[PDB]
Amino acid sequence: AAQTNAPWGLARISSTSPGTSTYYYDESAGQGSCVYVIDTGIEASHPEFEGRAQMVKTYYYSSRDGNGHGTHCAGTVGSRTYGVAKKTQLFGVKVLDDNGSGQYSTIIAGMDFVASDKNNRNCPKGVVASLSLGGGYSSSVNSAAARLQSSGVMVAVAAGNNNADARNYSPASEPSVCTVGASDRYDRRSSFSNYGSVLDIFGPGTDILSTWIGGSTRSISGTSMATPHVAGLAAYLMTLGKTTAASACRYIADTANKGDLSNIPFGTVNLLAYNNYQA
Ligand SMILES: [Ca+2]
Repeated sequence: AAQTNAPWGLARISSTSPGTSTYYYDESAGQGSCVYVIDTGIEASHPEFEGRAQMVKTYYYSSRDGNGHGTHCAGTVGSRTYGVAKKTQLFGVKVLDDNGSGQYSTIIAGMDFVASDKNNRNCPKGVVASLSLGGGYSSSVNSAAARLQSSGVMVAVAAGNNNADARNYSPASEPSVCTVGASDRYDRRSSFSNYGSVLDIFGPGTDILSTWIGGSTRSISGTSMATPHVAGLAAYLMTLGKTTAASACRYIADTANKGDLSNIPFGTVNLLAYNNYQA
């Protein structure tokens, strides 16, 4: 399948070269997979989700996304226009309040929730969790992310936006999950992206168009935006049978575009997520 005049990041993930504008993907499009977006919520009524999104848990007085961040991330995973995996099922877990903040204890509870809740959902092709959040190092937060991965969920986490080594942030620093840095449309490391040995992969993260609350769209930047590209890619590849939740991060790294990014510090991987789709 071909989607013309796609957002640059979608086009990038299906190309060996920067500077193209068509997204190419197998029409299976993540059907039969599920992606949990653990964030500020999802505006499930947005036309772009087509009835494929639902809120399953909140820790606050409402499950609505009063911020926009979670809706944007969900859109990059699985919206019809802006998403990588256009037929996946999206499940929202609201661990962050409408200011984008949350206690680590609530975030941990939300991860353990997903590890159980997947047993209540029909996801025959596999389960992914996208965590566009983080803070300072916490062994408890890292352990929760490790448990979620161990349970059979592909966990993708943002590296963070401090232009620093991600070893000092959680859950970015957990080795067993897939830690995602950000690039721009010219194949440069995004200026804010964290780096370091714990990064596994880069994805598009500067000036990413996606869904927003109030039935709208907007372009924003962050490792938060790169993460859902990788989560959606994992769902897509799992649907195709090419990998499994346990191995998907490794498979994505193995099949990535190698050596194409600039201003990657010595010792950080130079790997850009790529779907390897040949029309
Ligand atoms: Ca890792």
